[PDB]
Amino acid sequence: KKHFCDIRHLDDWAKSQLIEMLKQAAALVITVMYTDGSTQLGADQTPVSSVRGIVVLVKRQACGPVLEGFVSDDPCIYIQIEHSAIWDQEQEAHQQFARNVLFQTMKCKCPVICFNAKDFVRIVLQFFGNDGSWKHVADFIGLDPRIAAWLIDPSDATPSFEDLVEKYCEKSITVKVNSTYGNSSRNIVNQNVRENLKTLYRLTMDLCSKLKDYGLWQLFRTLELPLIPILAVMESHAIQVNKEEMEKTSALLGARLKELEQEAHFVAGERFLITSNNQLREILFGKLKLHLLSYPSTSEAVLNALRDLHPLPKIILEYRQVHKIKSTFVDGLLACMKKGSISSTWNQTGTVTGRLSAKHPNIQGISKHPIQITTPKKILTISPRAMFVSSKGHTFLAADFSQIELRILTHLSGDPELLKLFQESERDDVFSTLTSQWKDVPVEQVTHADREQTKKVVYAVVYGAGKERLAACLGVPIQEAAQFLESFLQKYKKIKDFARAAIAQCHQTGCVVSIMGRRRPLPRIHAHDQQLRAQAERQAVNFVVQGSAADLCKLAMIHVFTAVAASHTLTARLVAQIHDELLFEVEDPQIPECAALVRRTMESLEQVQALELQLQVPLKVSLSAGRSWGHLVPLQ
DNA sequence: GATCTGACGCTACG
DNA sequence: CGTAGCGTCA
Ligand code: NA
Repeated sequence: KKHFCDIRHLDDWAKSQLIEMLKQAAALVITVMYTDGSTQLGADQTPVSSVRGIVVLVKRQACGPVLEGFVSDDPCIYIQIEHSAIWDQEQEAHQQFARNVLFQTMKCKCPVICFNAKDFVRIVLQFFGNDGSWKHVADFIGLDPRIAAWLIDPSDATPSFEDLVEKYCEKSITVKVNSTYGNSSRNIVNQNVRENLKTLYRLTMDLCSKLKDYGLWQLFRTLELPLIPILAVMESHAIQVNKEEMEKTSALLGARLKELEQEAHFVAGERFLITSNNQLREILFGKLKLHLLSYPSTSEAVLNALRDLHPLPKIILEYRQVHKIKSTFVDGLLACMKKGSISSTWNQTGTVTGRLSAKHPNIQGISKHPIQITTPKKILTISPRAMFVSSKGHTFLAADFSQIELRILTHLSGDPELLKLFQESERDDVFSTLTSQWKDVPVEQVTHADREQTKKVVYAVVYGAGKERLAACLGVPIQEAAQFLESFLQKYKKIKDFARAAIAQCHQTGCVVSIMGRRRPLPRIHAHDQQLRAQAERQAVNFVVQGSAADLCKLAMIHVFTAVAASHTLTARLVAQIHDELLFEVEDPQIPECAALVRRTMESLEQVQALELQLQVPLKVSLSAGRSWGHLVPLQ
């Protein structure tokens, strides 16, 4: 009533007073209101409606009486986002004051609490439009209770606001988040918005307290929170793709698919669903009985084992590959398109490993290596990453963390031989020197295939699981791969020692911790079932490495983003992050100056205090550049 | 009839 | 190990 005001209808003196209130505010509590009107506080993942406006609660306390006279205390202000039916000058004015207020929200010195902060920051960033760049939201820090709850319990599915209230909030606080226009009135909706914003503040404070109790607070403030505006920028941008070339490629792969289907039907001597694993299993073992020769599944390991026994496995392999490419990396990528470009949706709450996840399309899972197709009705090379092209004039600048998992494992284990390997620098093709040291065969004899074996051999180690894939990915029988693994294991003892320490810690504390303090509770480490316990054990050792590497990647992301954020020259925009790799879109003449800053910043992550972290191994960064994500020539 | 849906296989990425 | 996404089938 007097607690809720549309800022468009304020008198100008009241507008100025409002700006000053925002500057002097103790805290700001924010939520997005949709056209329902519902909020982020209600229960939907998708609100199935457009953003209408933004509601901000301005808290004068977290000293003395205050009478503004144009509002009560503490007031809720409403900022219209959604465009009117007709654009005119008054809309321009409204937009001007709105932009001023929202920016005041972005740069204010008080705590800002928002349930989903990335959404808010994205909305605001798009609302600025031409009046603002991505660097305006760069310094924003929202307090996101969902990210807090995630840091505490990363396993649990992403809870609603109400769930978080019933869980971390004490006590007997009941909220009504489900009001909309038409199930209720405007006054009910608004009243509930105000009350629930207060509750949201309370909850956020409690969750901060908990984060301090579990020792997650420094991680929260410094890693997760500053990452929020960075995801919003990436979602606001778009990467241009080629619709035509993709349609052609789609048609071609369709043709080849038809060919392989006909072949498969021919050599199995029956007509069966080519995309059915059940039928293929029945065929492979049911009839041909290839397993008795020299039921098991249809996985690539099995099929690579049988490749010499019969034609069908090789056919199924090629078909599976081509079908994957066409279907996910061409046809599915066209469905994500808007206006000739695509933009992935990022999720910070996605994993238990602390890694980011991406959607629509999944840009982290796009095949790195191009494939070859025996063109049906010349050879044909197909690179899905070549479909991603930079704007003009602009060019992609990639920064990779070289052997990051291996270096993390070296740090954690402290193995003398690996540490000796990395601290002679660069002398890279580190996997070659590793092959030589491991296999005791001197350096030159080491070939590219041995480098590959070494890398596969490593990754299989760091990640695990293991004998089976290693074999499938390496192109060698399972037993040979397992032998390689065991050799590698007794060559470096401190790795087994490290895993053993990690499992012991997991049994002791009931949960395992990464480098920067990210925690992975694993209650099944205390389980009586042996496969569950052994699973938990397998999960801990993985979480240490994967979690640590995720921490480092996020940290690099933040530091580079911040470095470019304050530069009066560089316009370089962070486009994507695929795990170990950062993908930037940089204006051409800025390439040399930008690559320098990126390299220098990421390599400076070896020692960053606080965080406490210091590394026993230096971080080598590999820079690349090119007009297409598919073709990137090495740089420097 | 005709679609649809939850549960599982497979394997790209790291 | 653990993400997304595309595919069956009862
Ligand atoms: Na008006």
